[PDB]
Amino acid sequence: MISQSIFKAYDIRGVIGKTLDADVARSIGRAFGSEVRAQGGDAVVVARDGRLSGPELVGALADGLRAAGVDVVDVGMVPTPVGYFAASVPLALSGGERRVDSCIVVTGSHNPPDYNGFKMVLRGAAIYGDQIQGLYKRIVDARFETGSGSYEQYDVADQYVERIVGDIKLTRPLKLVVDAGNGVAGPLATRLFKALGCELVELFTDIDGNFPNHHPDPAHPENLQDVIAKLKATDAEIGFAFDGDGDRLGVVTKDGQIIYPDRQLMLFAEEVLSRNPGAQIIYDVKCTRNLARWVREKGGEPLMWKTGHSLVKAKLRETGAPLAGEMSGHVFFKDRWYGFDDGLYTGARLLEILARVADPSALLNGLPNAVSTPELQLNVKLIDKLRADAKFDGADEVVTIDGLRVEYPDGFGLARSSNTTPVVVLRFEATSDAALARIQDDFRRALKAAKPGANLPF
Ligand SMILES: [Zn+2]
Repeated sequence: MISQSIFKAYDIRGVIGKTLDADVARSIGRAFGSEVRAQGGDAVVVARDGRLSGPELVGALADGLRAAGVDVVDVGMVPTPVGYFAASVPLALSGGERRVDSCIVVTGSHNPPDYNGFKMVLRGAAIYGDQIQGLYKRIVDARFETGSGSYEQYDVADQYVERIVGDIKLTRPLKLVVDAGNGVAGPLATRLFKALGCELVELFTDIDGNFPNHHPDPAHPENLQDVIAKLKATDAEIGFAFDGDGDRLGVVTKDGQIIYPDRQLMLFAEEVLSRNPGAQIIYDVKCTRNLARWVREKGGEPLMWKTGHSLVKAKLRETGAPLAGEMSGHVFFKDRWYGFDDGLYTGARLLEILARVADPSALLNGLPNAVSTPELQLNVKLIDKLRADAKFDGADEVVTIDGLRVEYPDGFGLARSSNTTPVVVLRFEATSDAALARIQDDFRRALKAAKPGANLPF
């Protein structure tokens, strides 16, 4: 029997042999195919990353979709944004062109080898919260549509590469270190950047779902140590590291500096706004205080939003903005693109900009910067105690779109609830070391008042 615990806020995730197996994939396919037909759709693209359980689960998923009466277009093993891309453009199928606007990618993303999961787009929307709980409920209830959908395999890689290459022409070749952590990003990302004219020093770009080198998880700096060492030991100029399904890009300079995605977004916003005067640029409440001012000085309108990739995507579709990015490293180009997050496309857009200068590392390092703390763990209940009763000494505003973002003249504090983990997340940024300390001291005393007696992590 299916476990409700695999149905998360933004996707479905489980562990092979424990909460996830072929039967589970099939019921999820049947539930999702049923929702597609109830919205009048008749087809779904499916794709997988390079995990060992991938081929079995994507086959079971396809069986379930077809049992609901939905046709399946299988684009095989490709990065996640390539499945999004297949759900965005006309497909030159053997029975004629066809447009298919829902997809499911079977992928465990940055997680250990035995994890896997499903990322779901239903008629262009990245479904979350109640719509995902509604798939679990159809399964419990056996409330399904019935039919006999067709199945076809389709390789969408050539259309994808040609679509990017035909719009991006680098000023000069740039020599890159590309680290895929043995994840699905490696083959097509290397193909793409070679197609743009770059020479590559490859790290772990062959598929190996045992992840025998380092997990493809650029969110941990320990997984970037190979790219940093390779940049010291070769004449490559810039390092790119992908997470396991390619919807996130990590960027390292020649001198070993990680460029966090809020700084990356400044560089993209500048170039995008130069062609879109006045446009909104969306980012989440974890991003640097520096973005608001940067975006204004560059002639745009900053729009600070909630954290969560699917929430940022919904907001992009609501506003028609040309660009969004989140601290976690998903970057969404609607300008000249399709508006889904894509690590390989972001890489290409970054090379377009970096190739205009002789020293890309100086360009990246010179982006605005500040001092910060790492993330701290302490949900929901205490966040409300804080909102109603906290005397934050000297703050300019307490922002409440997502937790409490407290803004000071010289930095900011954020306390919020996660959307998987059952505890409160904190982060701090300031314009000097002493200002970082005073801000924490301020949060410290507020949390001592709100939940008096608890052991804090700072
Ligand atoms: Zn990912």
